[PDB]
Amino acid sequence: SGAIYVGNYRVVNRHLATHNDWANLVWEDSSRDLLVSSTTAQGCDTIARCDCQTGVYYCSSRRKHYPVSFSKPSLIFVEASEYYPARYQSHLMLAVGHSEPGDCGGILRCQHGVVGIVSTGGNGLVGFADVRDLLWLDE
Ligand SMILES: NC(=O)[C@H]1CCCN(C(=O)Nc2ccccc2F)C1
Ligand SMILES: [Zn+2]
Repeated sequence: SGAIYVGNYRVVNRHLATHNDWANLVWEDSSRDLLVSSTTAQGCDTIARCDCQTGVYYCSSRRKHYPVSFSKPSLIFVEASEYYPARYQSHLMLAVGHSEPGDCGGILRCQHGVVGIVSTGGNGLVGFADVRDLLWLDE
């Protein structure tokens, strides 16, 4: 679990979104595993606007933050789950690191702010849904 709170927006993994998220829906994209909902309270997270490929992510299954080198956002095949059939997920970045399903939602941050959130993993890899191209999150 985990979310990004920026301005009047809440960013979560689409496969983990609540009834409240869907009733206050702003935008959702199955191919990216992202959903953004509106909030009443104001968010203070800073979204990074950069091409960084190094950062730090939070891994809930280990109660630790890990430094990672990650790939540029791209289409990556993702195995079928209870939430999606097998498909290409777009805007995904991989890194070598520990992840378990419950780790989705953990933030990845670089020096410039929030990069994205854990969305996939397994086999010693961790995949992150990029949020840096979503320029409208800021205003
Ligand atoms: N974005 C997706 O399609 C994910 C939906 C939930 C399930 N997905 C997934 O990768 N599970 C998983 C398994 C082992 C280690 C880490 C993991 F995140 C895929
Ligand atoms: Zn950066």
